[PDB]
Parts: sequence; C-alpha cells; structure tokens
Amino acid sequence: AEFKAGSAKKGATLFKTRCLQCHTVEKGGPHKVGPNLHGIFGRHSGQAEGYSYTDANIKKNVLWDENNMSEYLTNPKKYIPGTKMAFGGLKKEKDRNDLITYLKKATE
Amino acid sequence: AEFKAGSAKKGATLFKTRCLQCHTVEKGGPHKVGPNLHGIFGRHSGQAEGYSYTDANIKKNVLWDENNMSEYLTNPKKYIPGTKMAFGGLKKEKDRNDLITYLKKATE
Ligand SMILES: O=S(=O)(O)c1cc2c(O)c(c1)Sc1cc(S(=O)(=O)O)cc(c1O)Sc1cc(S(=O)(=O)O)cc(c1O)Sc1cc(S(=O)(=O)O)cc(c1O)S2
Ligand SMILES: O=S(=O)(O)c1cc2c(O)c(c1)Sc1cc(S(=O)(=O)O)cc(c1O)Sc1cc(S(=O)(=O)O)cc(c1O)Sc1cc(S(=O)(=O)O)cc(c1O)S2
Ligand SMILES: O=S(=O)(O)c1cc2c(O)c(c1)Sc1cc(S(=O)(=O)O)cc(c1O)Sc1cc(S(=O)(=O)O)cc(c1O)Sc1cc(S(=O)(=O)O)cc(c1O)S2
Ligand code: HEC
Ligand code: HEC
Repeated sequence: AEFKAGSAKKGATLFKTRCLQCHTVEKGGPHKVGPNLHGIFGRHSGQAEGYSYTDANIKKNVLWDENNMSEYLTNPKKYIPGTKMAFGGLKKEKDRNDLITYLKKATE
Repeated sequence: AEFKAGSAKKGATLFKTRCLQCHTVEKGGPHKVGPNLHGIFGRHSGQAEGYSYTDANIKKNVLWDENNMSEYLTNPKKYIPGTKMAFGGLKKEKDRNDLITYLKKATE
C-alpha cells in the first residue's frame, strides 16, 4: 500500500460512520466492541491496555504504520486471519487515505 | 513497512549476492528459479509472462509497490503464505531500502 495524506475532515467522518460503532481514538477513551486506538501507530498489534484481543491479533505482531494499516483496512480478515474484528474492509484507496490521515492525528 | 530511498549502487550489490541466483531484472531476461522481475512495480503478483507461479502467489494478487515490497522481503513466507520462494528474509531495513532503490530502476 502507498498511504498518501488526504482529507482529515473526510476521514473523521469515515471514522464516525464506520468505526466509531466499535472504537474510540482519544487518550484514555473507552474500550467498546473493539479497543480504544490511542497510540496505535508505532505500537505492535494487540497491545492496548485493558483489552482482550484474539491470539491472532497479538501473534500477527505487526508494527502498525500508515502503509500496513491501509492493507489491513482493505480486508482485515485477510491481513490478520482469525481476527474477531467484524469489518469487511474499505475498498477505496481514497477512503483509506482520508481515514488514515485522520487516525494519525486523532490517535495521538 | 515504510520505504525510504537509499543507494542504488548498494542495492545492486545486494541483488547480485542475494537475488541473482534466482532472479533477473532485464526486459526479456530468463526465468531462473524465480520469475524475471522486469516490470514488477505497479503490476499484480503472479503475472510475469512465461513463469509458473504457486496458486498462493497468484491468489495473493498484491499490487507491488515499494512499501509492500519491503514488507515482503523482510519475511516472504509471512507475507505470501504458501510461496515457493525459499528466502528467510532481508532483516536490515537499510538493505531493504537500498535494494528496492536499485530494483525500481533496474526492473524498468
Ligand atoms: O468498502 S466500501 O464500502 O467503500 C465498498 C466499495 C466497493 C464495493 O464494491 C463494496 C464496498 S461491496 C463489496 C464488499 C465485499 S466484502 O465486504 O464482503 O469484503 C467484497 C466485494 C465487494 O464488492 S468483492 C470485491 C473485493 C475487492 S477487495 O477486497 O478490495 O480485493 C475489490 C473489488 C470487489 O468487487 S473491485 C472494486 C475496486 C474498487 S477500487 O476503488 O479499488 O478500484 C472499488 C470497488 C470495487 O468493488 S467499490
Ligand atoms: O548514488 S549511489 O549511491 O547509487 C552511488 C553511485 C555510484 C557510486 O560509485 C557510489 C554510489 S559509491 C560506491 C558504493 C559501493 S556499495 O554501496 O556497493 O558498497 C561500493 C563502491 C562505491 O564506489 S566500490 C566500487 C566497486 C565496483 S566493482 O568492483 O565493479 O563492483 C565498481 C565501482 C565502485 O565504486 S564504480 C561504480 C559502479 C556503479 S554500479 O552500481 O553501476 O556498478 C555505480 C557507480 C560507480 O562509480 S556511481
Ligand atoms: O540482513 S540479514 O537478513 O542478513 C540479517 C540481519 C540481521 C540479523 O539479525 C539476521 C539477518 S539473523 C535472523 C534471522 C532470522 S530467520 O532465519 O528466521 O529469518 C530471524 C531473526 C534474525 O535475527 S529474529 C529478528 C527478526 C526481525 S524481522 O523479521 O525483520 O522482524 C528483526 C530482528 C530480529 O532479531 S531485529 C534486527 C533489526 C535490524 S534493523 O537494521 O532493521 O534495525 C537488523 C538486524 C536485526 O536482527 S541484523
Ligand atoms: C465492530 C464490528 C468493529 C468495527 C466497525 C471496527 N472495528 Fe476495529 N476492531 C474490532 C475488534 C473486536 C478488534 C480486536 C480484534 C481482535 O482480533 O482482537 C479490532 C481491532 C482493530 C485494530 C487493531 C488494534 C490493535 O492491534 O491494537 C485496528 C487498527 C482497528 N480495529 C481499526 C479499525 C478501523 C480503522 C475501523 C473503521 C474502518 C474499525 N476498526 C472498525 C471491532 C471493530
Ligand atoms: C531462490 C532461492 C530465490 C531467491 C534467492 C530469491 N527469490 Fe524471489 N522468488 C523465488 C521464487 C521461486 C518465486 C515464485 C514464488 C511463488 O510462490 O510462485 C519468487 C518470487 C518473487 C517475487 C514476486 C514475483 C511476482 O509476484 O511476480 C518477488 C518480488 C521476488 N521474488 C523478489 C526477490 C528478491 C528482491 C530477492 C533478493 C532479496 C529474491 N526474490 C530472492 C525464488 C527466489
């Protein structure tokens, strides 16, 4: 994947309408169906404190960056087989770019 | 992974010592053990004319770019499970960057 910075505004709206049902981003924000995502970039997968991950999420042991996050979000189950994240994926490169542009700033 | 442009000259040495046994780069070059790699960037995996890939490499259908190339070369069997490319991986990040710098130029 080739992440390129897009519209953080449109990405905020994508997060709100497709991810917020299971995730928060803010420092200290609640765990819900999925883990709070503060600090996700530059951390290995499966390490938010207080959350119970699948073994596959921890064991994939990917160091998240803008590029492997784009590949993951295209089809989560294909990048992390066995993940309990119920999400088919964002197929459009432009939507992933916008969303990841937002995530990069909102999760710090 | 995050590609960062490096030294084409060092990349060329890395290709000769670590890849040339199994691959060539020139247009019309021979399939040795692995496919000739001319045109690899911006093409999906498993498409070099005349080579017989594993089903795994074809099904992967990755659109090759500098970032997923670096991730692949770090550990090919992790990125394309089932591949017949017998190569443990290039663990040094600078070597990956240099080699991809060379590959982008030499496969065109
Ligand atoms: O995520 S969105 O809500 O935005 C979304 C956008 C599009 C869309 O059709 C859908 C959902 S609906 C859908 C849902 C699921 S799933 O949820 O069950 O997995 C699987 C499929 C599927 O069709 S099959 C399929 C899978 C993939 S892949 O997974 O990316 O390899 C690519 C294409 C394709 O047909 S082709 C293709 C290529 C592009 S482009 O922009 O990359 O050129 C865009 C689209 C394509 O269909 S529009
Ligand atoms: O901007 S770049 O970083 O890409 C870059 C471009 C060039 C360059 O010199 C360098 C760095 S500096 C350099 C780097 C490395 S290293 O990084 O590999 O350790 C080893 C050496 C070296 O001098 S020693 C050496 C060994 C041989 S050999 O005995 O024939 O193998 C030929 C040449 C040579 O200098 S001459 C030669 C050969 C080539 S080539 O790649 O077409 O073979 C290119 C050039 C040459 O001057 S331009
Ligand atoms: O380039 S070479 O392929 O010749 C090569 C270079 C280095 C090296 O140790 C080896 C081979 S030997 C080796 C072989 C195998 S294998 O046989 O199972 O494949 C597994 C490992 C292993 O260590 S374990 C391991 C795996 C990875 S990862 O796979 O990249 O995540 C990173 C590191 C690490 O320890 S840490 C690490 C980080 C860097 S840096 O430059 O990126 O900072 C460099 C090195 C590191 O060890 S030097
Ligand atoms: C409920 C149906 C979810 C939706 C919608 C989204 N996510 Fe998700 N996510 C969910 C769960 C239950 C988990 C844990 C999965 C496991 O196997 O343990 C996750 C995980 C992630 C991760 C990895 C977190 C980490 O490694 O620490 C990421 C990066 C992630 N989720 C991102 C994400 C995005 C960007 C979403 C909108 C496109 C999204 N998720 C939606 C549950 C659900
Ligand atoms: C023999 C021991 C090999 C070594 C050394 C290298 N490669 Fe390889 N490669 C090899 C095979 C048999 C295959 C086909 C694998 C399959 O499952 O069909 C490949 C494939 C690749 C690819 C993908 C090709 C494509 O999708 O068209 C790439 C990008 C690739 N090889 C790169 C590569 C590099 C950079 C190497 C040096 C670090 C290297 N290979 C060494 C066999 C062998």
